[PDB]
Amino acid sequence: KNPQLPTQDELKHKSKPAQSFNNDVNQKDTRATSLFETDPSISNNDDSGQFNVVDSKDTRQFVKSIAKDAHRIGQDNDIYASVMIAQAILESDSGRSALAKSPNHNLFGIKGAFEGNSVPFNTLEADGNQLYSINAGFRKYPSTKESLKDYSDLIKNGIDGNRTIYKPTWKSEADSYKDATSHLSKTYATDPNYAKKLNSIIKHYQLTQFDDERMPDLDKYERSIKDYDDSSDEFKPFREVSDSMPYPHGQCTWYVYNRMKQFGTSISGDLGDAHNWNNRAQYRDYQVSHTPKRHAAVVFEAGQFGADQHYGHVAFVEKVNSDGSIVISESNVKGLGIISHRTINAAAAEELSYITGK
Ligand code: NA
Ligand code: NA
Repeated sequence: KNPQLPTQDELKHKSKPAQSFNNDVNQKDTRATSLFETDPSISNNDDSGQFNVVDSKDTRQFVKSIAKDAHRIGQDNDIYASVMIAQAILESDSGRSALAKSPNHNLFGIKGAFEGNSVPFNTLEADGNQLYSINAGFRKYPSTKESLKDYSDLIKNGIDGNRTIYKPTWKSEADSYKDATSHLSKTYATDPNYAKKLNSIIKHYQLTQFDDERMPDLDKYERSIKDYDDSSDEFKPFREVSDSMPYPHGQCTWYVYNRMKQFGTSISGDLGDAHNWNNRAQYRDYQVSHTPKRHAAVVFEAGQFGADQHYGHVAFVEKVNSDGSIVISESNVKGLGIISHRTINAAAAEELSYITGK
């Protein structure tokens, strides 16, 4: 009966992830968690692939806001500060989630209540590649001080009927941080890529530098972060541009809105679920046609070519090939919080709708 996972009552009322906000589903009850892209490096084998974090200045500053407290908490309570900081980054989307800022202050996505205080949120889950959402109560803290403390208490004390559920993440039980992240794989979240995501965060943000006895100087922290080789990629790397949130974080709709902004073009926040984008955009004075076009939003009608039967799908056109096929980028089709890409053949591409942003 692990409280961090979906309960029987939560699963009966499960929903498909919302792609748009309305009067019922809003920003105050929708989480934000870190997004990841597939590592462009050719892996040694079919199972050794990694994920790349979406690099960000918010993440760097979020690390500095808690690296000191995570370091001290780590040494005292036998916890990898790196794992703790990575989980904070992942679960709160580098501090940007409504669950992580005032007045909730829950940085680790811990469910339940704290000192009798709680806050309901829609939270994304996965059964392999089958994505769903559940509405659950999350611990509401007076500040981030009690959140960091409560995380350490969870790892050390565990749960009812399994007090040592997180004992294998303890520094004395796990030879390295990778042993610890692999045990969080099925005890903390349903996301089947949880460990690989944490490892990606730890590596890129050099979080092991906070695992040792003496903590380093935070003024030289940004100097240690090494960039990914992005010089031989075909397209501009993804980056979260805006602060505003017109669509639920990470969904296909949100991804296209943000990706379009990187190229200085916008699309409104009132287009609703993906399949309604083409007809609504057309009404709202956007150029919309069946001709494939570079950097346009590409819409799939409900149920079209495997797209979601109710919501359809929306993606961003990275390239229009000379043979008429298109290269698109999108989110949450390959897995939870995963940005992926593919090629749509010419005959299929000519049947989709392309929205030129303003
Ligand atoms: Na439509
Ligand atoms: Na499809």
